[PDB]
Amino acid sequence: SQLLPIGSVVRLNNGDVNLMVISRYALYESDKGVGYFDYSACLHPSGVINQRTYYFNQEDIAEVLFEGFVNQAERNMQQIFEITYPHFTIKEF
Amino acid sequence: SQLLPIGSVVRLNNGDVNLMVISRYALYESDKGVGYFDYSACLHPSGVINQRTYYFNQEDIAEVLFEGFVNQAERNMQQIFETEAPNITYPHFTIK
Amino acid sequence: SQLLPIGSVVRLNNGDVNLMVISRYALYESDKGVGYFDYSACLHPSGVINQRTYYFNQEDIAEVLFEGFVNQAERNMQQIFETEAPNITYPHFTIKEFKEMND
Amino acid sequence: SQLLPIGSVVRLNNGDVNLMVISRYALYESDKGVGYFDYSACLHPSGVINQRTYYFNQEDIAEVLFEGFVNQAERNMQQIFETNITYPHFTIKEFKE
Repeated sequence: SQLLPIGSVVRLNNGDVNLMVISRYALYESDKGVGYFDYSACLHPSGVINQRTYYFNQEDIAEVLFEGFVNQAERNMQQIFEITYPHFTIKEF
Repeated sequence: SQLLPIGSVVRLNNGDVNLMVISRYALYESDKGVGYFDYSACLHPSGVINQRTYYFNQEDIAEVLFEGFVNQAERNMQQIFETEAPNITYPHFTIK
Repeated sequence: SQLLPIGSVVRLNNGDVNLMVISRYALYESDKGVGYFDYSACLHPSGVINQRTYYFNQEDIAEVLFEGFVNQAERNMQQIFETEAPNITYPHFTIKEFKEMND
Repeated sequence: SQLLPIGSVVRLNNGDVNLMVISRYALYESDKGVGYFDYSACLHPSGVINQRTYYFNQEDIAEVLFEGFVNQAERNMQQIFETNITYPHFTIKEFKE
C-alpha cells in the first residue's frame, strides 16, 4: 500500500500548484528513452482540461493534501502492484 | 456546490464500472457538433492508463461512492460554477 | 469570426518562435486561480513532440502567418463564440500576469 | 517532403470526424510496447481540449481536406524527416480501445 490511490491530491517539494494522481507507474517517452514514473497527475482543481500530464515520484511529494477512494478494488490493486523500463526523475521530466 | 469535485467516484445508471471525475463541464465534439457534458471521468482504480474517457451528466449518476477533495481552490471554482451554469452557450449533450 | 481557426500559425509580440493555434478559449490554472486565454498554441513546425504549451490572447499576436481550415464545423463554432464571448464567467488571464517565456 | 504538415485537417477511412495533425512520428505505448505512428492528431475543429490523442498512419487517410502551413522551416523539416525511429511501426489496429 505504498502507492497513493487515484484522486489523491498532493503538492511537490518545489511547487506552487496542486496535482491529482490519475495513474500509477505511468510511462514517459523522453530524450533518454521511455522510462516510468510512480505517478501521473493533472492540475487541481482544474483537472484534465488539456493534454498536459504531470509526472513525479513519491520522493517528490511534499504533502498529501487528500487521499483518493480506497475501496477493496484499490486494496486489491495495490496488492497486485507489490517495470523493466528505467525509472525517471523529475529532472528528466 | 452542485457539481462534484474532481477525484470523486460515482457509478452511472446501468453502469458496470466505477468512474472517477477528472473534469467538469467537459466539451465533447460529435458529428452533431460540439457540446458539453456535466462531467468527465476515467475508470477507478485503474486510472488514466489509456484514453478511454467517459462522459456523463448529473442525471446519469446512480450512486456517489466517494466525494473528492474540497479546498479553497475548489470552493472558488464553485462560485464561478453558479454564475456560469445558466450562461453556457455550448449545447448540452446527453448520453442517450 | 474574431478568433482565428485552429491550425493558424502566428508570431506573438516580442516573440522568438512560431506558434500554431491548437484551441480557443482555453482554461489555464494558475497559482491565482483558474482563468482563460483566447488561444492555446504549440510549436510550428515541430508540433506536439512534448507538452510545452503556449498561451496568449488576441492582443498579443504580432503577425498572423497563416490561417487554418474554415469549414462549416469551424463556422458553427464561431457562431457560438460570438454569443458566449460576453458570457464567460471565468476571469480573463493575461500573459503579463505570469512568467512570459518566449516573449 | 511527403508527410503532411501540422495543422492539416484530414478524414480517416470510415472516419466520422475530422482530425488536425499536431505532430509527426509520434510514439504510442501499446500492449506490444512502445511503437510509432506517422501522425498524432486532435479533433477538428475543437482542438486539444483533453488528454485524448488520435494516432494513425498515412494509409489510414481517406482525404486531406486541408494542408497546414508550409514554409521553409516546414520544408527543411520534411527534408530532415526524409533524412526511422528504431521503434516498431504500429497500425491503427493497436488502438482497439
